[PDB]
Amino acid sequence: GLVPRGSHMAELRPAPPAFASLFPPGLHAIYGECRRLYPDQPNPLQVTAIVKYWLGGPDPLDYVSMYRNVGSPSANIPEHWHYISFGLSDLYGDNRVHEFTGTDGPSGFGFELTFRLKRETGESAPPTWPAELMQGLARYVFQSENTFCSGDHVSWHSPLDNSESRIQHMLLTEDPQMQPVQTPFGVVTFLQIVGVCTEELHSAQQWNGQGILELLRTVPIAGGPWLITDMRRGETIFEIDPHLQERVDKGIETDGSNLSGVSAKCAWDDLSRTRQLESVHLKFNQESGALIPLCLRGRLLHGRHFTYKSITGDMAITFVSTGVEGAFATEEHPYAAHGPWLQILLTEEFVEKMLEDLEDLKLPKEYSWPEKKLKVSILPDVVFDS
Repeated sequence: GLVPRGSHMAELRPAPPAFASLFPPGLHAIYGECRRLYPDQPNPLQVTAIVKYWLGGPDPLDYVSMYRNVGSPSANIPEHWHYISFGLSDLYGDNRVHEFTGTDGPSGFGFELTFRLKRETGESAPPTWPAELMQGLARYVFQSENTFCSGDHVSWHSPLDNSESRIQHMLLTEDPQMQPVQTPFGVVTFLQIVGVCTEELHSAQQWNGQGILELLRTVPIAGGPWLITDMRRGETIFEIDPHLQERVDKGIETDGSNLSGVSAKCAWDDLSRTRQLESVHLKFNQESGALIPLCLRGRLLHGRHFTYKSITGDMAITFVSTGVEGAFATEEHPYAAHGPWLQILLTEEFVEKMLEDLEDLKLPKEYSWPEKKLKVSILPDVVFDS
């Protein structure tokens, strides 16, 4: 036989910081993860709060580091500014702002904020406005002590850079590069801010945040696997691609809807200390009517409830399934009202039947199921405004 020749490989594929004793261990651990990603930028531009939060200052974030990330146009990831906060987790461990809780569990709130902003031509330095955006979000978190996690939305209702931009709200996702770190003061994760349009915010609310985040990943301009925010983006993902709405629709059906209620134009009528009603008539305008499929397919079909509240007045309709506790409507008396608040119980089988008729979304458009003694009508706006 032949003597072994050895393998020939055809394709070869691609220290503490100075004065380490000066760094508090929580800060040290975040900085270490930053160092791993940016060995070439050991001294990034930073915004720092001179008047400290624990001495009466307004800004909870002690530091925001601002890095340049070359990205990978080879993978459709554009060049961008990468922002990382210091102060939401326990940096110092000495009870000045967070309670010291040991190595187990979250350090402070358990995360820092990050952000990725698409670089414009002629930008030789990271804009500083995102630091103040981050301060505002952190203020929100410090006031309520409500913790954010991956998939949450933030209704912000203002252009993020105070321009005229359409990016007006935020979702939160895991940073695509930054790994969680264990510190003497607890575990720290990295939550990335993703800018969105109102319509995209509305969709996360109707379906779930993880679902919209995953759609944003498939649209580079929105966009991209690393979820970079472009403040100049003029179109929604649904304007760029009409086929995405269908994924949202299917998602709501499969996962369920995170929307439990809406304020809208609507009314209910009786057709004959809660009262039980033999017959009932439900009235919606076009917009509130368009949510009925979401109500039925994304809520009742998942054992949940959904409330329509009247924009003007005390009137309300809550749909309930056989799964909920504490309802005053039951299978035997499925229409019941406490004052102007109607509850309506529908079984799985009957909502399936209603859905056969209920598409979409010439008024008045009236639906009827005489055996159930139920009518639903879509009416012109004038009915509800007067």
